[PDB]
Amino acid sequence: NCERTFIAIKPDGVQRGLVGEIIKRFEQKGFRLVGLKFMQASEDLLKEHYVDLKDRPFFAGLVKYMHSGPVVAMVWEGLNVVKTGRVMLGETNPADSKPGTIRGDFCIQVGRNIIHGSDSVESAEKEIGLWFHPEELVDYTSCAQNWIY
Amino acid sequence: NCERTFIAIKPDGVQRGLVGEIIKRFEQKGFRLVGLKFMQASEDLLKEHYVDLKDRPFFAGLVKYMHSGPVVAMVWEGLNVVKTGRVMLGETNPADSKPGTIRGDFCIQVGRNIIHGSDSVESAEKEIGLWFHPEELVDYTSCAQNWIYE
Amino acid sequence: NCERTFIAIKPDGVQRGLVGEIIKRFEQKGFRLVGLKFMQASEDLLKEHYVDLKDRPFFAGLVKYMHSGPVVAMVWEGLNVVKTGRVMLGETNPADSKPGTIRGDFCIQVGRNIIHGSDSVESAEKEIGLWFHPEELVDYTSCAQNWIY
Amino acid sequence: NCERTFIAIKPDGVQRGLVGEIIKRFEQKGFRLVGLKFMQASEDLLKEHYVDLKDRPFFAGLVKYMHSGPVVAMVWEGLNVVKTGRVMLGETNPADSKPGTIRGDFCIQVGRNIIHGSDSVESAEKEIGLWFHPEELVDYTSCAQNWIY
Amino acid sequence: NCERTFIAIKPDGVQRGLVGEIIKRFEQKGFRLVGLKFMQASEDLLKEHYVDLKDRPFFAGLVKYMHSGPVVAMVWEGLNVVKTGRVMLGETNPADSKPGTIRGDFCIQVGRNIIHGSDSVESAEKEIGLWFHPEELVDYTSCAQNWIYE
Amino acid sequence: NCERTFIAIKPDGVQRGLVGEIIKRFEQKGFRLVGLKFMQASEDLLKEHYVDLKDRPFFAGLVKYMHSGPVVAMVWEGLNVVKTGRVMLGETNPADSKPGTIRGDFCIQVGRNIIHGSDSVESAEKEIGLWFHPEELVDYTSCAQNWIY
Ligand SMILES: *S(=O)(=O)Oc1ccc(-c2c(-c3cccc(OC)c3)ncn2CC#C)cc1
Ligand SMILES: *S(=O)(=O)Oc1ccc(-c2c(-c3cccc(OC)c3)ncn2CC#C)cc1
Ligand SMILES: *S(=O)(=O)Oc1ccc(-c2c(-c3cccc(OC)c3)ncn2CC#C)cc1
Ligand SMILES: *S(=O)(=O)Oc1ccc(-c2c(-c3cccc(OC)c3)ncn2CC#C)cc1
Ligand SMILES: *S(=O)(=O)Oc1ccc(-c2c(-c3cccc(OC)c3)ncn2CC#C)cc1
Ligand SMILES: *S(=O)(=O)Oc1ccc(-c2c(-c3cccc(OC)c3)ncn2CC#C)cc1
Repeated sequence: NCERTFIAIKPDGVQRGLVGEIIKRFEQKGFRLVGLKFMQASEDLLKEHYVDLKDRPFFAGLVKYMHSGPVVAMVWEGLNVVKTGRVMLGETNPADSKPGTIRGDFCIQVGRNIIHGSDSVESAEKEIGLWFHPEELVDYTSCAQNWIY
Repeated sequence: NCERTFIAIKPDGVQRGLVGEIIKRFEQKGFRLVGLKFMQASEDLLKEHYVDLKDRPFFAGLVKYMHSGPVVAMVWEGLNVVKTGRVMLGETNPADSKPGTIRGDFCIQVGRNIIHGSDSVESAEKEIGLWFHPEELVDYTSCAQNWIYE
Repeated sequence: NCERTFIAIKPDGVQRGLVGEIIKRFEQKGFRLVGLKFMQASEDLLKEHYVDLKDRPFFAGLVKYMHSGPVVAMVWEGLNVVKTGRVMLGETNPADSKPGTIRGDFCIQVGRNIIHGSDSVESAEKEIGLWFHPEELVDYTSCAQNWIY
Repeated sequence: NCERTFIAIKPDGVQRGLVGEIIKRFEQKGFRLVGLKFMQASEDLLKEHYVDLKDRPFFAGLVKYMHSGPVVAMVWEGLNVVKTGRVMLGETNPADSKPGTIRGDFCIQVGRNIIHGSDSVESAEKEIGLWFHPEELVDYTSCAQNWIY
Repeated sequence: NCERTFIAIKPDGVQRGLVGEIIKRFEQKGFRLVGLKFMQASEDLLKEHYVDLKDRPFFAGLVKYMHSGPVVAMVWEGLNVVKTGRVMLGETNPADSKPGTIRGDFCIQVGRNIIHGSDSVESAEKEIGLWFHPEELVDYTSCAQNWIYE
Repeated sequence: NCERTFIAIKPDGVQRGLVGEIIKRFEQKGFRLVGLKFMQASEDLLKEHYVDLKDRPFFAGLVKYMHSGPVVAMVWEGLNVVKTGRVMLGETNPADSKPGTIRGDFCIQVGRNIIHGSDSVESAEKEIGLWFHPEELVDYTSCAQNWIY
């Protein structure tokens, strides 16, 4: 219920003008915006973030693509926000993503797939700690909370 | 082909500002608005409406939640409007609801799931009769009818 | 602040599928929905409602047009809802209506201008009393009230 | 990656005002508009286009429906545009079509299902050649190409 | 009600993905789509089209910009479609264009102002004749005509 | 045309779910997102920011309202972004704001007017320096730059 997930709008997402469109979907869904910042990620940050993919054939090109422009880093709160957030994003490969999902509606190739979401609560807490100082995560009550829960 | 279903935007749906957004989806889909009204439902109306759920652990809290604010009661007409309407709403639990559906796009918890739709033609006719007098259901021809149905 | 206006989506507005679109604009603006109903208006109701236009050349045709299909009658509440509501509708003649307004965005000819709004607080209270029984007007507090006022 | 599909907005789609709405979905997805034209299709064109359905009970009525008003014929380019285009359209019967898809969002009956897409690369090249002269298909580079691929 | 205007989405408009968005505004307004085509315009066509601006300092660069990519050429029909179309586009300089208008919502600099509309009925008929063969302009009745015009 | 302006989404704007909607308008207009962050502003920051309004009757209540929840602070770049940004916001009092503008579309009372924009280039550079460290302002080229200018 106070669960948190880390959502990152990739450089292609920013370049193609989907920041507002993506944020809008999390807002209208009911989730609470906890953190938000706009930054060019360093390669050391990206390598730690994508560490499970370290020895994959695409990993070099992934780190380059993600360093190439700025990203919108975000933190969203709510019941099953990690799982439901992943569903809203759609499948990691946009080829598999359904219409209605962010990737399904807005992108084509896996190498340029506009958005990242945390795969689990464990990954979420690691990625949140990695991308944000705790001082940057804002605590407040949504005025619509009693109508969402 | 002029089958009818009952749709009710719950109090959280009204409070969160989704009335127009929800109605828009039925309009752009092609279905015809037959009835529409804004009312605070009494507990006797809600208890009859949700009578199949009478002896469920949540039933007391459901009736309270639904009494707490006003609802937009509606009646929509068209081919398989009951079944297709249910699909557009998405799964009753928003956790299962797909993006693209009303619940999937706009709500999180099952207890605050913004909208009701009739589960069958049998339930639809019972719920329509329950929520509307027959005088309130307007009959007219959509100007786009020949481009929606053959 | 507890001021009310009467808004009515004309038959062409209902026929062309603008009910949700119109309602959405009042919702997102911040105004509170007080009353809403869907009815075929009788000629005696329409003649009383448009009584100031009784002896105009179009009046007969206006009353027929408004009787021809159903209308969505509404009541909205908020600070200067009558004046601001009129602004959102745009000029009565759509030829004069600005893009951004309901008539400006959605209709062309004055004879088929999709929506009515009350011109003043006086007209509003007369039109509300005329179209609604007092039992049909619902009283409640918006959860966003402290962020609107 | 330079694959093309043929997309036709049927007469009901044009009549109901979905041309912009449909085109918008292909644009925001990332696909490149290659060809676009507005024409009343002849019965010989329609009979050749729907030749695989020649001896079906609905075929006469299909050809009539498609001749009844104008259509927006289109050609779109991109990676798996034929397959993904089909997915975006949704199932041919709107009864089966999912919310989020064009047919799922915008139509009800199979006989009036607003849009056609090519079922395969083979059908696409036949349908493109059938509906367009090669001079009408415009070649250019999307400014967002490096962020789509 | 049978008046026609020539609307054209410039190359920047096509490149930035506003074709559907622009067309949508004319559709939802009530105007009838009469002609539509996607073409790279030749310099002789553009020079004839912008002939009143022939001896302006920007004219060379205008013709180049308009030749650089494809355009969506269109023809729309309805009551005061030329005047109202111009209003919907907004002021030619986007700096002056109001929010709600196409240029006001979607572009910044006058040199890249995404759309053209005919300034008058006279210009409209010249521009329509210039950009379209008469066989390409489709005639039909909108199913919503009786709800748009009396 | 490398002007920057400071735009801030007030607490009511965040609470009512307009962050994506507001950002979308700047994106689709053509302006480049330079900085973005989500923070609860301190009273010393707000008092310095609204220093020209220091001795106004509402100033105490303004500072309280702006401290009450978090804000989305932003920096946008482009030709006349300060002036055009102000136009897109609409008049400071929503009563005067036109439909089509952010305040005109989304809010009612001056005390809860959802968004701030810089009034001039001078104020913009002061407000940017005040709300952002220079390290937080990201520099990059829009892929659509040659089609915007
Ligand atoms: S995002 O969080 O989805 O980031 C991301 C991770 C992994 C992939 C990927 C790729 C791939 C292919 C071509 C080029 C790439 O980067 C330039 C990446 N292939 C498979 N996966 C999914 C996995 C695991 C893309 C994006
Ligand atoms: S709506 O028409 O879906 O109304 C509604 C009916 C049933 C449920 C429900 C619940 C549930 C859980 C927690 C709290 C509740 O109300 C306060 C209700 N659990 C399962 N269902 C679906 C069934 C059967 C919610 C809403
Ligand atoms: S609604 O409130 O817009 O109702 C309404 C009132 C008055 C007019 C109108 C007409 C006119 C012209 C042609 C046909 C008509 O009805 C069939 C009406 N001419 C001027 N006005 C504006 C005024 C006062 C239309 C609609
Ligand atoms: S479009 O490409 O969707 O065109 C189209 C092709 C086939 C069908 C169709 C029909 C059907 C039913 C009733 C009336 C019709 O036309 C007037 C067509 N039944 C099945 N299919 C799909 C197949 C195979 C509809 C539209
Ligand atoms: S379109 O119809 O908007 O075509 C068009 C005509 C005139 C202008 C224009 C310019 C200008 C400035 C810099 C560069 C240009 O083209 C590359 C054009 N300056 C004033 N106007 C408006 C007039 C008259 C732009 C576009
Ligand atoms: S923002 O930049 O829009 O901040 C802002 C500044 C000033 C006003 C304002 C007020 C006013 C009235 C009642 C309550 C207030 O704050 C709680 C503020 N009265 C006039 N202005 C216009 C100016 C400047 C509102 C918002």
